[PDB]
Amino acid sequence: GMKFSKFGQKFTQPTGISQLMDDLGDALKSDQPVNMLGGGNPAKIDAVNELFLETYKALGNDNDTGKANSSAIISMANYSNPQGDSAFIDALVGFFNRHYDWNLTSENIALTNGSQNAFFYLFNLFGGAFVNEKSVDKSILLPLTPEYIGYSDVHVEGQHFAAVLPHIDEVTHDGEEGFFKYRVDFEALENLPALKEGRIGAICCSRPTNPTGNVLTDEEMAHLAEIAKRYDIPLIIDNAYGMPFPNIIYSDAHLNWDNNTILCFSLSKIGLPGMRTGIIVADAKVIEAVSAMNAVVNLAPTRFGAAIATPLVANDRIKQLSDNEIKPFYQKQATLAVKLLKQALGDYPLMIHKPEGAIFLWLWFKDLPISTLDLYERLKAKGTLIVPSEYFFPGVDVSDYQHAHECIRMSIAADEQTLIDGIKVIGEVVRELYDNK
Amino acid sequence: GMKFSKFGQKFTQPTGISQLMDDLGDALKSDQPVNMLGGGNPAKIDAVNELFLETYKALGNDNDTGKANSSAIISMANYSNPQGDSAFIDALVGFFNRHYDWNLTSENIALTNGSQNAFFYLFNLFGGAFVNEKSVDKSILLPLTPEYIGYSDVHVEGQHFAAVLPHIDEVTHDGEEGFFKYRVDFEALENLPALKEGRIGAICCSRPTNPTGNVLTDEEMAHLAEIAKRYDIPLIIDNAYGMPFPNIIYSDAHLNWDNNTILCFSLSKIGLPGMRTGIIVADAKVIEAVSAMNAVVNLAPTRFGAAIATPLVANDRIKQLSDNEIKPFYQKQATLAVKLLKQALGDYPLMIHKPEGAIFLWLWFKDLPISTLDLYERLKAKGTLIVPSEYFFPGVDVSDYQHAHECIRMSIAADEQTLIDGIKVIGEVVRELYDNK
Ligand SMILES: Cc1ncc(COP(=O)(O)O)c(C=O)c1O
Ligand SMILES: Cc1ncc(COP(=O)(O)O)c(C=O)c1O
Repeated sequence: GMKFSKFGQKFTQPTGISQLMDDLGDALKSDQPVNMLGGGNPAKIDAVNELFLETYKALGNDNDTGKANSSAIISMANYSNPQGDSAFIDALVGFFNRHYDWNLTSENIALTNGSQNAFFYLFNLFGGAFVNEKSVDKSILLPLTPEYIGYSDVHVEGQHFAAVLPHIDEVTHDGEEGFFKYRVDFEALENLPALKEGRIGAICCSRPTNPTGNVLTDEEMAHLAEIAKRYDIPLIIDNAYGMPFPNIIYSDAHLNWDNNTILCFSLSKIGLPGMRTGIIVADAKVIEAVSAMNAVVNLAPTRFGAAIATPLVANDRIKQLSDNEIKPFYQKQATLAVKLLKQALGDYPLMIHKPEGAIFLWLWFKDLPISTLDLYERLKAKGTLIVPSEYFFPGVDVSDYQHAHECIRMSIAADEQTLIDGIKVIGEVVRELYDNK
Repeated sequence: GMKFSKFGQKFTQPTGISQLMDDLGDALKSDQPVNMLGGGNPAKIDAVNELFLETYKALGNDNDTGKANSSAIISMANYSNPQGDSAFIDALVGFFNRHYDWNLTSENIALTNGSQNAFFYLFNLFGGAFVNEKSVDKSILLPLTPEYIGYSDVHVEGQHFAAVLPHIDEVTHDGEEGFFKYRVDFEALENLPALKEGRIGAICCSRPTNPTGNVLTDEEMAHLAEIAKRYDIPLIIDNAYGMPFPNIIYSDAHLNWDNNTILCFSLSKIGLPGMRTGIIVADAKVIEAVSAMNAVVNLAPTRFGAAIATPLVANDRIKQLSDNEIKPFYQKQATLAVKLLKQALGDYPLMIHKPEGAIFLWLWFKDLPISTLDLYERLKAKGTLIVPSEYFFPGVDVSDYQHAHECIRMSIAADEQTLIDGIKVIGEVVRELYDNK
């Protein structure tokens, strides 16, 4: 009746991620109450919203006497340049140069409709079909998996990711056992054939990581920069939950840049996800590409998130908000979740990834009699929503890797009572599964 | 250095449109002042901004006592569904059903990051490579050109437009001659080999049209709807400037819809272009596609435009604003511009397209000794910026198309003094050209 192109058939195709996203969106839009521990929406932090309401009001009250011209109206009533809101870009240049001495200019920053829009651009700019120097497909290299589920399907044709599986070390957290950290396997990575065949167009990772809450160490990051410069490809770093804002990082870490680094940031995780504002810091050549892409796909990127954020970047309040209100909120939430998980399981073979950042806990059930896609169904049936591990391994076949079927992602951004009720159910279901064969 | 994919090379490649867009972006950002008649930004209408400012304040002042839980905060602090802001869609459902009785449900409406985002989806959804019935390219049929410059480059691979040239009839405007109206050449369109052979994926047009100000007639639209139904392809209609908002239409027309129609609206031309809100009314099948694409490309679309517009849709003030303030503002500006053009030229071979809508005047210099691309360069060097006609014929080889080198687009959204100064220079330069061989 209505014929779509090959392009349309790819976005119309059912997938494991597409079915899962339908289920998350169905509960959010439904009457049946649920224990929502499966989304990525930030927490409702009161001190944060009080600052945003003040900034909002101020933008509508700075007009000249008896005249329409408030900042709120100017931002609404006009298209930004395709590269993004000029004032916000200038504010960002000043901010980054004050705090890190990178010597940026406005040519080094672009805005997109959320970081997701930035990955849609960046992964189709450095992956997919390249001219053979007669056509050669190159991949985005994820040096460590599990990694962000949202990367998976952004390519315009086929799928173009290469991943290296991680080394697992059992570690300690707050004086107790039953924790672990994923580490980059440089033996596997440095010897990766795709890299020597010239089939890798970029390296990319999130810091801290969705879904694990893992923070790749400064030594791991410096090593990745060497590999990136060696193979003459950019190192893309997704700071959605990281420095300098919202700075939801609990372990020692430093933010760096050079002309070979592409740094992505967002306003979603400081509490402005409805605004859809991503920020890219890169070499002039990358910013030009993104700006041209915005011109064609979007005309101009959105600017209301840039309007609220601008004065908060100018006076460093965006940093104070992050360090004083956002970071502590999520740490107390993660500590409470760990406490409750250890009360439910703890005698059982549950491992919790060292919570070093972001808004999630990553739970690993060693030798569980069912897969975590199965646990996901059983928990959804009882009103508790979590995300199963098998969709966080883009670029690697996990049908033959059992660790990929033994974990779940749980949001610690949910309110206290949701965490209490959700973890109670997770405990009952899982204990009952371990107690029988 | 940095090496890009083929997809990327399409956006690095300087086209005629990217070089024109750079000159228009440079003129704005420059210290040198200019008579800016080349943009597409809507006018600053005081009555519109007063209503917007009131709405903005109201959304931030409906919090419960001593709390920051206002509508503005809720809208900022949460991702919408990938299909778009639920409340805004429900308001739109009610609104269209009140005014047109199309029996829509929420399944028929999706939101995008401006209508440009809608065209990037729709033209790639129904154009480019299709599975053959080993594969076959299909095009988006533009039943009459000139058409919107922004459609040109949205295809992911190559360019897939089949454009039909117009018939021209001399018409009158306000008791005066020196006007014309483009009309659909149904002989040429209905016999196009691509159409007969099944190589056209959809039909598309703007109503009113950028850059001409032309409104395709009710009879012309009915015919296109039959042709579309016959060939199992949808009719996409861009109402950026049309009914019911901003309703910048000065001639008799009807807004119609059915399941084979894809109606695109926008909040940009009512005065909120900075917010980036596109609206699509279509069959469920098309909306699901858009939703799935938003999920991958954007996570969710922007919502602050939705937040402002929701109450103005609920109480029909969006319609009253359009009819009482926006529509009359532009008619008086177009009238003023025509007056001024007839004082400058008028004795000369200037034809003006009958201004039936949108925010531009389309000027045709019969037998101009230079090309309008050349006129553009001369005016640019004397501080006045307009847009040359050769970029408004997507998919047409304009290298030996006389008519495509004889017109200019002029914005009548500019303030009065810009129109007086600009037209004065346009008059001097053009008269001087006609006066010598
Ligand atoms: C690691 C990570 N990066 C990027 C994003 C996308 O964020 P946005 O497009 O809202 O900026 C998400 C959000 O879920 C995420 O978890
Ligand atoms: C006819 C037409 N359609 C659509 C658009 C795009 O509007 P939006 O701001 O909604 O992306 C424009 C240009 O701004 C236009 O002139």
